[PDB]
Amino acid sequence: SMLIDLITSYRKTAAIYTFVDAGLSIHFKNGDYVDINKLASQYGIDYSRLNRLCDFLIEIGVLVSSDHGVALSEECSALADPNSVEFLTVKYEINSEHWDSWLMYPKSLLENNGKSAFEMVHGKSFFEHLDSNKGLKSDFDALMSKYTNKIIKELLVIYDFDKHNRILDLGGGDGELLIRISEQVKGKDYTVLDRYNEVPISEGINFIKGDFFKPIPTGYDLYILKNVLNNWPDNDAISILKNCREAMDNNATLLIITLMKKPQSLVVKSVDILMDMLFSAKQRYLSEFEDIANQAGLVIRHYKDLDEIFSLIELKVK
Amino acid sequence: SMLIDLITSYRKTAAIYTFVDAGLSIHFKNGDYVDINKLASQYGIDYSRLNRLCDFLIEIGVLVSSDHGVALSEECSALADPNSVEFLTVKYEINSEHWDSWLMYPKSLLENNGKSAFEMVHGKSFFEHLDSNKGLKSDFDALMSKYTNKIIKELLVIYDFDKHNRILDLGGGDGELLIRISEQVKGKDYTVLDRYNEVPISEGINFIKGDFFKPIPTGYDLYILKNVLNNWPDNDAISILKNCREAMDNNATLLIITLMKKPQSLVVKSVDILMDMLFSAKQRYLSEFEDIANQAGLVIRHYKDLDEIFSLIELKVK
Ligand SMILES: Nc1ncnc2c1ncn2[C@@H]1O[C@H](CSCC[C@H](N)C(=O)O)[C@@H](O)[C@H]1O
Ligand SMILES: Nc1ncnc2c1ncn2[C@@H]1O[C@H](CSCC[C@H](N)C(=O)O)[C@@H](O)[C@H]1O
Repeated sequence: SMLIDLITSYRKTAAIYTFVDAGLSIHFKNGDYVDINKLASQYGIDYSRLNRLCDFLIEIGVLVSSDHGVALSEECSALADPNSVEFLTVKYEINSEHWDSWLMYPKSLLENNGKSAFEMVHGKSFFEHLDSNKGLKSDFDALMSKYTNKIIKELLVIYDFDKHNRILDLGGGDGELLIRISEQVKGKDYTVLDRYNEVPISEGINFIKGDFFKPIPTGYDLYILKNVLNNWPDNDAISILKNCREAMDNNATLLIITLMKKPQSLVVKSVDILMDMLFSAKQRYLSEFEDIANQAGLVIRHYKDLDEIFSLIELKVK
Repeated sequence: SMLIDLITSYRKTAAIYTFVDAGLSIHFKNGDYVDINKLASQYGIDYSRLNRLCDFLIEIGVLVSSDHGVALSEECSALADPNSVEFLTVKYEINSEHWDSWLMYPKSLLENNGKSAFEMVHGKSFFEHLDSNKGLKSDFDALMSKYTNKIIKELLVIYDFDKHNRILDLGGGDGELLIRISEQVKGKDYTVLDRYNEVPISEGINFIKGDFFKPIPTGYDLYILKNVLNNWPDNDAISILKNCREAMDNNATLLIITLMKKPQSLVVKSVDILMDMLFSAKQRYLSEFEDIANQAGLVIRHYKDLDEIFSLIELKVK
């Protein structure tokens, strides 16, 4: 009874989604028990329908039942606060943008053309779409901020940023990485390069409106590519790394912060197929990072894991 | 952890769907191993794109890896044969029809109107849409054939069908229920009533083009409603039962075979949400079946669970 459960497990995602999307989850903070009848009235939902949804959520262990009402389980508490990796994943991923594409994914395999499953559906690139769909961009940036904040602590321990002067984050969106590093390391020129509609404003953090497919600005002694190359096939990844080498002098260092694919890595493997669907891209093994680095004329000096799924790679021009 | 795994678990569904939809799963019969680079070459898929998909399928436990290729695990062997409950569930459920409806479900809750989440997406009713998409109706009927075959053995043991001469199955798709009884109980007039484009063909089985919302044909001593009523709200459900009672005489019997609304079953709980999403309908307690049957002018004589999920109801006229 494993296979049928794997196939129908999507309904649990969908049930969690409707509970978040209808704005009900916000009422379940501090494991507080809430009355289904009063919740139905607040949002003008048929109690009968809302009680049946809650019964399904009880069976999948999301909600717990009492004579006081229903509350979120200890394991599913994070549905309460909007700024959790769980809540923001529901907002970012559970929508037509991904689910229309997942349905088109089997066609993108059979029709081997330059179009990703997403491109076939939307008729644009994923990042071209985010320019239009503003709500999804803010959700994307919010989810990416959480994955940045898991890393800052071990990143600041493992790598020495204090030795550098000028730092450039290639594709750093809202400069969360650099904002968080600037918090624990002062006396540094922090700059973020990314394709912006409106350039983000800060103090101490510089924001360039550029493109890493065009020659990258010189002067920087530290370049960073955090969760970028996994959005680009080998030929496009090489293009980005070639421009990095050209922009780098002898002493300059390139930091790759990525989800490292390992023979045992479910979390990284599920995201691998997601990157294929969206960008026709992938997560890469250590050997695959060297392959694209060697073709760009860069050499791997250091590689170390930051946590269970994230890793760091130091590349220098040699 | 629980919550995030539940949210992202839909990617496992999508992975299995893609593996089936593209038509690869057929090459894994009798749990026999297979080369990826070979598979990729046959259908014209980029080795990388498919090998990465198969890498993820190994992690979730659907495939097993080895030096000489990949195979379907013992637990996921059912993906191989086309007529399996798991395969037919993938073909039927994992498509735009359900997935777009799931994404609309939280809108249908807030918009407290008669229109189901399906109607809000498709504009038509579920069965109105199936009369246009012939391929989905074939997949739907094929899946309902499997859920019939689970019940036959115990249904024949629990109900004596040899005491009946003329038998009408109201909404019996391809008459699997009557085909499977016609094998075990012989010399009977087996007629199946349902909305059809092309009338199904089977030895010793008649097939009427009919609507149970219109007057039902008299002169049958057994009428059957298997997995019909739970597709209809109370008012539509009572109309069907009213037509049944009016069609029945004093000696006639009505069988209802249905998923009873059980308090503890996760399988039954998820299907209830599915009935709301597709039909604006619900599963009913034994007391709620009495209510609608009472209003229709029918009495309950026999109720019995055929297994953990399905149950039978004998109704008579008075
Ligand atoms: N051609 C291009 N030039 C520059 N940045 C680009 C780009 N195409 C995509 N990007 C940016 O690449 C980023 C990928 S997501 C990574 C964001 C950030 N480094 C983090 O890890 O949190 C996005 O911010 C996107 O805007
Ligand atoms: N108005 C209507 N009149 C008659 N049959 C209808 C109908 N609307 C739907 N149906 C039929 O009702 C069935 C519900 S699904 C159940 C099929 C079958 N009893 C089984 O268990 O295998 C479908 O076959 C559908 O075609």
